[PDB]
Amino acid sequence: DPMEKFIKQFSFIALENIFRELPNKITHSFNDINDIKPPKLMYPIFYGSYDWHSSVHSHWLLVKILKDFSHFAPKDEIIKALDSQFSKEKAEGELKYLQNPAHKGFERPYGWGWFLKLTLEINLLAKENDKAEIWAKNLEGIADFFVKEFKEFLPKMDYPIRVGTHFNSSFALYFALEYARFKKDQELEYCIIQSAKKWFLSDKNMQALEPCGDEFLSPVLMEAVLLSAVLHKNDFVKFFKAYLPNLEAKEPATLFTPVSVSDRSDGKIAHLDGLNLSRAWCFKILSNFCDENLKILLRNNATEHFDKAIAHIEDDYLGSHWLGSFALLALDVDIL
Amino acid sequence: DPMEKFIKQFSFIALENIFRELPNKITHSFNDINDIKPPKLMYPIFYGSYDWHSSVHSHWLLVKILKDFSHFAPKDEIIKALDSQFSKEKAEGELKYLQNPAHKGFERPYGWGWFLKLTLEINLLAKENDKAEIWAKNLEGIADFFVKEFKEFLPKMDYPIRVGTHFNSSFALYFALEYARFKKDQELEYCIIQSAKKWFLSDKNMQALEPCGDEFLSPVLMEAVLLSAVLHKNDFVKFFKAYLPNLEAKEPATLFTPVSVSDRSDGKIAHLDGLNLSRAWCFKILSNFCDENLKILLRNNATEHFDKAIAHIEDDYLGSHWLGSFALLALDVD
Repeated sequence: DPMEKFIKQFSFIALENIFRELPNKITHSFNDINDIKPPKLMYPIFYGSYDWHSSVHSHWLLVKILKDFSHFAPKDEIIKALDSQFSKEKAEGELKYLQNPAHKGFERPYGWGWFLKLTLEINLLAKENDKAEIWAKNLEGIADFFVKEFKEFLPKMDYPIRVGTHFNSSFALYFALEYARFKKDQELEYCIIQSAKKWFLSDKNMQALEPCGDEFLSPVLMEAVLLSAVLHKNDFVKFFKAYLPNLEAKEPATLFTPVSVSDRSDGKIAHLDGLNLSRAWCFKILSNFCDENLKILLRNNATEHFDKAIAHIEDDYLGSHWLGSFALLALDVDIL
Repeated sequence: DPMEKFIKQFSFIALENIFRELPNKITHSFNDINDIKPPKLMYPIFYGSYDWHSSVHSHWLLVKILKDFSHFAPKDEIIKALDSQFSKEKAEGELKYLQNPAHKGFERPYGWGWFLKLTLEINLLAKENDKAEIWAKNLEGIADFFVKEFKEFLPKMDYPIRVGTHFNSSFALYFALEYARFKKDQELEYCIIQSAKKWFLSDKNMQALEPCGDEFLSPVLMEAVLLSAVLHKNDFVKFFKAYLPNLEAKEPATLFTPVSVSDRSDGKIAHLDGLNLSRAWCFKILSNFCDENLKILLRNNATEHFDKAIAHIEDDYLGSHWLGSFALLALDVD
């Protein structure tokens, strides 16, 4: 019921996003001078919502709403919109961009993880709805591509990427692990788990020099959330106690202080609204592995962070083209 | 003579870079569907060298070589190349892109700092050579733009950016500080110093979770180098002792282990060659503020890092379009 206002708002934002062409930002590599075209031509599906990765998870937001909150949503409009987007022809256009060797490394790893999350959501919806089964088949090729790219790249990673931006390794791998397990892709699952262990198992008593001025993710929290899915419960509970040993004393203080957002009209600083949302998302996930006191403390901390940001997700397009997805992630965490 | 092979190599690479159109990578925002053009049209000067910021510091590399290593370099060819590049018409084209409100935030802050480093270098060369004074005049408007952008943005930064990629705050501000001081821009100098103090002065006993897979800069070392120019010597020496208090025991071990580069054909992993080069650069600078033992230790460590990377700067364009600048930076530290 509190979700009703949210679902309506998230529906409006995401439906506007996926078709809104301008303004836009491309991060595009090429070895042919003719390979410089409008996003609508380069990305037949994901040309809107300011950039490719934001468009992908704007689509995820609509699929998640359709699966679990359809009674609060303009379901028929959403279905019409996703039908015209997820055609075979448009999906082949995206895959043709992805498979071009001149575009190697495109959207790694944020777009990769988010697309696997979108594919996961469509496949879960397809158990419940016949229209989603066509979408899942039409987007299968792109998801297989990213699965292959993860398998090729992860063995090359001697080091992780820790920064709380879209390059964050833990965020992408968290979604990729959920997808791997749903598909029963044992090789992808093992690759993620071993990579996570290699990078992170010796981490303890984290300093947490965060936030940095352009982050929408917490390095220490996103890492912990990935390890909460990689490790077994009791090992993670043990690891987490050594990871951030003074949480019950609200230390480090930065994790219990919602971040300041000095200028929402600057694209980089506007990420800090997302950080307050994603902190709440991560704090809620981690709360399920804590003792009674720390569990309530982290959930109260999450609410404080969520409340600092939720009212600003529609202040301008630099925020509205993506914040709704993280607001839903934070709201959707099953608390136990 | 030890510099001769290096300078020739850096000259060949940079001269190739500034004119080489393809391959290329644009990070481009727009609010008009027609504002999507080839780099040669969007960036009349800095269209080559894979991307805008790498082209800028490839130009710096050529100006630095012309100023201080001209007897080892193809001096006349470099002068001819920079003459056709640094025209008023082409410079106005770059500024027109920069001033377009649809391009707000472009190249912040890596391109900003490198362009000020390039302008500084040209202004120093202009004291020795008359053609460089025309270049300095032609690029002055762009330099004033980035100075103004720094002054507008720095007060909005409640937090720094620490990551060892081109978003690193300390790297850009280090060069911007050198420019501010040469130009005697007291306001820009004050802005940089106040921000650095605000973000970093309470940092101590750093954990140094480095490297990360795509970094060409060390977060802990680049911050320290910035503070070495922001703080007074004796304050910095005290600050540095608390910042990384176990350096004389070679701790944290990561800083005394040159990083591994698993795949030089991947654009992100290839940054790790630059990390070994930039670590050497930072270690050499910081060694001037240490006691005898730590000073020698950091210089030996610097040499080891440099030697691990120097042979790979021409392995492929993913490296050669930028690595030469960091190799010269490391070689150039007095």
